[PDB]
Amino acid sequence: KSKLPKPVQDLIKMIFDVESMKKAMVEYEIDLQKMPLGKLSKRQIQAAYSILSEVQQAVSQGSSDSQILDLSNRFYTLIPHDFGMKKPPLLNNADSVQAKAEMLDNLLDIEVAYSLLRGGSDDSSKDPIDVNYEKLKTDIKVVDRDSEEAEIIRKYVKNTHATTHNAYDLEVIDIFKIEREGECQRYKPFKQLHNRRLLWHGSRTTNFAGILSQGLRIAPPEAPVTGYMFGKGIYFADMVSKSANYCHTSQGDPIGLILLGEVALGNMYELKHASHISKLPKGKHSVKGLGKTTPDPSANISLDGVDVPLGTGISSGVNDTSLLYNEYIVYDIAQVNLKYLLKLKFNFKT
Ligand SMILES: Nc1ncnc2c1ncn2[C@@H]1O[C@H](C(=O)N2CCN(CC(=O)Nc3cccc4c3CNC4=O)CC2)[C@@H](O)[C@H]1O
Repeated sequence: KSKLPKPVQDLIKMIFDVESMKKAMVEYEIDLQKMPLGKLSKRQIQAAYSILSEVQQAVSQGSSDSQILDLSNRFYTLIPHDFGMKKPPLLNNADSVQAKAEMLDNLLDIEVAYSLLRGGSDDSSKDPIDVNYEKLKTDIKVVDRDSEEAEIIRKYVKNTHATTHNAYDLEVIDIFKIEREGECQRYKPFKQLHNRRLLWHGSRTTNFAGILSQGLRIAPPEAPVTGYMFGKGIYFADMVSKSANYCHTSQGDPIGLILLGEVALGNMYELKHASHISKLPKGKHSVKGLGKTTPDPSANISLDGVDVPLGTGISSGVNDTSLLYNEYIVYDIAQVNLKYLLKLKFNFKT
């Protein structure tokens, strides 16, 4: 029987929950009778993505109604959808392409999770949970509840939970010290480069199988740039509440997963308003979206030479900005080193 601790075993159960993969698809209005979990492949999802780029150029080239109608059919043939009595929305507007590209992004993540869970060498001797743990190529360890690094993490959660995000209440169940294979050796050329910060990253439970097995990825240059507030890069926050909104949780499923990563920011490009470009000026290594509220810099500590902005939310003094809270963006995967993984309970205030 399994040699992993119960929180780690329950974590594997979350990451590889077939019902949560199915639940996510039904939300995206995919017909499960026509498109089951087993029948979806990376070949057809990547083929549906190529059709979206054909839709993109058709709009730009002002193609006929027939060309637009063909592509909509081509797409809905590869990715069947259940709208019931409702007519399928035509792929013509830039927001339609944006919506379907965001759906295909999350659906490719579900495929990677299912391909891993089903695939691999079938051995009688080893435990299923122990085999699935191996597939992630990540070292997962339970952080002691009354340790100093646990208290730093709990203070970071308590202090950086904003007042505007008064919809829920965050509670830490377990803290996991994660170590992705080769991520450290890859991070090494940035490992001493100034302004390294411990930042938050919230995502859907379904994405976590791919995040641990591949690491936070930068969007394909094929995808539309419109949806990216600060271009195609890896986004983070210094406020837990901002990142926790990306966990995609409800009263039904109040358990979510969030990350803490060592982000080598370097010389940041401070921006007040959105720029969909992913190209930085000379000497700039990251982007700092200036928010109206920042954690008190006087309370900034240094856990293992990395800045932990665990201060209470105070006014930044930034005049005329679109952002309420700061967001940090890196345009190189090698600038990230995932250090922790948190299991949070959202206590939805009603
Ligand atoms: N290797 C990977 N396998 C599976 N999913 C992966 C992955 N790398 C990233 N993802 C996940 O895909 C998604 C993604 O890239 N996206 C969608 C979101 N979009 C904007 C964005 O990052 N916004 C944004 C802004 C501020 C904070 C935070 C976020 C997201 N999380 C936060 O804490 C950027 C492109 C995202 O939800 C991420 O968690």
